[PDB]
Amino acid sequence: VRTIKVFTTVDNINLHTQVVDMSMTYGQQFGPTYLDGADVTKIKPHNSHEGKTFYVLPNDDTLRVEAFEYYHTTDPSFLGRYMSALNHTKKWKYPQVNGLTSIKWADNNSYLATALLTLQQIELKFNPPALQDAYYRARAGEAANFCALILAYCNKTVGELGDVRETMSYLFQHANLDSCKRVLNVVCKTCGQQQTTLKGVEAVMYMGTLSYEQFKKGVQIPCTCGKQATKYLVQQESPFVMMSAPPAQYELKHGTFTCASEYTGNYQCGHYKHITSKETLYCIDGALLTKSSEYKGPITDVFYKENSYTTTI
Ligand SMILES: Cc1ccc(/C=N\O)cc1C(=O)N[C@H](C)c1cccc2ccccc12
Ligand SMILES: [Cl-]
Ligand SMILES: [Cl-]
Ligand SMILES: [Cl-]
Ligand SMILES: [Zn+2]
Ligand SMILES: [Zn+2]
Ligand SMILES: [Zn+2]
Ligand SMILES: [Zn+2]
Repeated sequence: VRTIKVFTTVDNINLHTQVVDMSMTYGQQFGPTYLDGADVTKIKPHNSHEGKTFYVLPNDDTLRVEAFEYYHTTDPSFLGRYMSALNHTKKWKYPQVNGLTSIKWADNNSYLATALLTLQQIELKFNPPALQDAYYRARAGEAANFCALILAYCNKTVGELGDVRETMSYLFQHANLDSCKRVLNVVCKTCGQQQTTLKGVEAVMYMGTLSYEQFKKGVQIPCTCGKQATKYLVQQESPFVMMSAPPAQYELKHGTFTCASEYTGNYQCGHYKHITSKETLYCIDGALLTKSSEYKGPITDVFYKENSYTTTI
């Protein structure tokens, strides 16, 4: 028998000594086995594998519990989807642009670069240790793992056309936004006045307008009575808000927002860029950087800082 030694893991924290037969495939002995993203199930051990760390699909209770504790999912496809993504994201370039980890354009990743840039500018704690650890590494310039995890958590494959607002919504659902509270008042001439409290993701995301100020003053929405009613923001408790609308020409003013998603072209197959408010306006286009004191262009998301807001109405 001819047998190198390896470590198996689901989380790359808890490592298990295995001694593998070199005649038999990884698949025969562990089930689905991966190396640095690369599916090696049907391959047999090369000598240069000695003492390396393979990811395996959980196949005992120990590994299922470890996988849930690390990823916060029992989805048996999760590991394979994560590894398939990582196989690409480890080949992407992550240049520092204006002090932020960006992504050089590849594999339709403009939406992922825009999300990654945004996440470095808002306050968020991820529930899954996998996401938290990778977010810290990405902020320090090593974003491959974080990008692979984002794809796996959003049910996206490399090359798939992604929406930044949907991606942020999925990420927010994996974050601690419990303290986040939104109180709305709705005013109809007929049904009258109704207040509702939103919590978590629904407290920090709105679709319909880019302007936080315009949200505070009120926006026109349909009432169930059939009339148009006024929805306005009573109370906001969150470290940020995300205001989205279908793309449209919008003016961004230095110092009045944190950052924004620019989107150019047709539904689904357009291109995102990222606008950030520093000492002036920076436009991050993957590896490309431009700056200007003023900006007008097609915006679909705007992010703003918050802590505690109460209306004067
Ligand atoms: C880029 C993208 C990827 C996937 C999806 C939805 N399903 O797969 C959608 C978009 C999208 O076009 N989002 C932009 C920001 C968008 C969002 C909302 C309305 C839009 C109307 C016209 C053009 C673009 C519009
Ligand atoms: Cl493990
Ligand atoms: Cl969970
Ligand atoms: Cl979670
Ligand atoms: Zn273990
Ligand atoms: Zn969780
Ligand atoms: Zn690729
Ligand atoms: Zn009504």
